[PDB]
Amino acid sequence: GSESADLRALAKHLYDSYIKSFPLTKAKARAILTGKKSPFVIYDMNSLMMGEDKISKEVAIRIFQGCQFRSVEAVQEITEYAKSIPGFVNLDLNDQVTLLKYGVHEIIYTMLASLMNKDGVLISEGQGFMTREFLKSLRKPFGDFMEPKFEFAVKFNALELDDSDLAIFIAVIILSGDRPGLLNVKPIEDIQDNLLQALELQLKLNHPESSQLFAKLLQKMTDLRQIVTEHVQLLQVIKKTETDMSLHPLLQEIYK
Amino acid sequence: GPLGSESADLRALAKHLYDSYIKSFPLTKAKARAILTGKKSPFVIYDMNSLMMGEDKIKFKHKEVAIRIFQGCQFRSVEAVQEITEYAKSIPGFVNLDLNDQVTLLKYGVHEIIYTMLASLMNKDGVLISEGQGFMTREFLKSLRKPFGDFMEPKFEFAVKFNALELDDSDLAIFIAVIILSGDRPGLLNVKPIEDIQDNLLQALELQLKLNHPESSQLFAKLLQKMTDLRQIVTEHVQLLQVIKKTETDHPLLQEIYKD
Repeated sequence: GSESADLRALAKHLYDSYIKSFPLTKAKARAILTGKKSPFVIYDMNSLMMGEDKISKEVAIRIFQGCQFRSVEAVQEITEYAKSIPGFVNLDLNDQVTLLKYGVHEIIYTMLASLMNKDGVLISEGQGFMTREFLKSLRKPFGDFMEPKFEFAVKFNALELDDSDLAIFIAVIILSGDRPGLLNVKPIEDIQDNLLQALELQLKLNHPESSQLFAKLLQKMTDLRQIVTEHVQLLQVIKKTETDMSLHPLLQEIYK
Repeated sequence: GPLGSESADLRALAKHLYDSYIKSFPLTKAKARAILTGKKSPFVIYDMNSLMMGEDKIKFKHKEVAIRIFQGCQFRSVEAVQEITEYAKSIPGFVNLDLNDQVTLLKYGVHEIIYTMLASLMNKDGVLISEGQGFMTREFLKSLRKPFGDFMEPKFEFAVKFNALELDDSDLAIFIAVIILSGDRPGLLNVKPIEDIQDNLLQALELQLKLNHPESSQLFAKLLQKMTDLRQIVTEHVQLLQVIKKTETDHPLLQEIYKD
């Protein structure tokens, strides 16, 4: 459905569903970040130790393990959101699985930028703030999991998107007909075409002075694919440089 | 100011880019497509024997056959860099950038542009070579021993999907300019002027596609998305170049012309 009212209705539906699925929105994160109960700041080992008390015995490994756990909850929220995208649950079930498998990390890093500024990232449901410099200080390769993600977040956040923009952007990401192993490509591309039309209209109305925002956002798609390629590389380094690390079933499947 | 003038300047920019592209790139997509229909006729290289006969037919100006094909490809890519460099100068704003950023944009843009434009010369079954005088089959390229056999295949896979967008030379002129003006290349000194120029090229491309391909819903978005997949082609290309560098050491001035 392609008329203006249809696209506006889709935009509103997705925002509604996004607020329903994701407890910590960009609105709530930015209110936390700007101070409007201040989050506990983790900037070094001593503050990490206190933070673990105030908010796997090795440090870089412990941080990564809490990251895994949070990515599991994020995968759960994103799946609930995907089911709300019109047409998604009507697709071939194996294609639903593939779209989530290949889409969740791109969405995780998009939404992680909502929680980040140049100095650090909100953690634990907004109760903590881990500094960029602390994460930079971590031993190879763990030190390397977060830094270009901060590079990405700063430029992404300069686009000034709000939650209502992000709701549709994330849907566009999920409905990507180029995922490996998709059986029925066209039904997915049709849905994405309609989501793209809706995103275009949304940015034009919500950011009328932002020239080529639509194109600029689609370009971040590139940044996201690369980020996820880096993440997978870094998982492979971990396989080589660590001992037994338990992995959540969900993450095992997605990484396969 | 006056109504319609924004559209007019964006059309004038598109036209300027097209005429420049015509100047810089002798074998256009229109010309190559005509050749690919097969009615004059290019020499067809479909195996090792016809390759040997095609070196008699087409005199190439660049031993183990996979390595020879690879060397010819290096020669042709260097030629392509000079054509692209010349095209880049006619993109408004480009020559007024920091000289060092000009060099950076070109270093990190050319491969993306080479493989984009190579799709103009490709169908699902092979690729035009030597200024349209030869056609080498995808099957023959696929047959070359590892790692050479998989040099071209991902490029064919990309090209078939890219070609299904049915862009013409007027579209490609603007898309290539957008690629060159990428503000995210490593070591750029002044990002903002590059993005400002790319903004106006993106506006021109969007308008060009809306007018030239009205029945192609969201083609602008779909093209930007490909833009995304060229990057992967290139990264994997660069990965392969590193394999050859280290495992295919089998002279100095040559090495210097091809520093890459």
